[PDB]
Amino acid sequence: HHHHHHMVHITLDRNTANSWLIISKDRRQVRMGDTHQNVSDNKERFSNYPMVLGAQRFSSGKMYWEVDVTQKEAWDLGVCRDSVQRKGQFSLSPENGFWTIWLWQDSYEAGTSPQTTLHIQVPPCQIGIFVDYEAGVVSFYNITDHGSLIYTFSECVFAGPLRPFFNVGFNYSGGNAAPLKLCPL
Ligand SMILES: CCC(=O)N1CCC[C@@H](NS(C)(=O)=O)C1
Repeated sequence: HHHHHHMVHITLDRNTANSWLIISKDRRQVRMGDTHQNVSDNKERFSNYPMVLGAQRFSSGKMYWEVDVTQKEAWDLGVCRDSVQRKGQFSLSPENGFWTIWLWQDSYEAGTSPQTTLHIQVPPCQIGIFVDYEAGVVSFYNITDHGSLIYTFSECVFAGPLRPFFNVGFNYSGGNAAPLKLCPL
């Protein structure tokens, strides 16, 4: 792909984070803490899952960023509407305002309803995410495998401003403590 020139500098929004997340001082890394991280509750925080949004809102144009997923066993990445549900249980689907992929139990899947199996020969250590607002496209790239395409959502109905979306995943196994990191430009 030749999307790298639409690179945007993403930072995480502490106020949206699940109360167990630890966001680095530079707002570029997030990991799940061992306990509640001593913050007040608010209506923005994801309650049920270890999720957080980027601070940036996109309503036009082309945007690209990269995320490091090294040594994680589970995670979700992509974009979502600014108006997505924060409290209770929900599925990641375009009907609920999410355009995402994930790793779970040694398989990669796109967050369609129902979910779509992905075909990845080289497990990625860094993921590129491209959004074309006007075209209604969200695409995912395998930076470890020379930028190969992972998945394209097309005919997207965003229906609002978009925010970068992250889920560090649970850590019941002891094998998923590693952070998500926003990679430098
Ligand atoms: C997402 C935060 C939360 O509700 N919890 C409670 C359930 C298990 C906890 N910890 S764990 C096993 O290390 O993932 C995290």
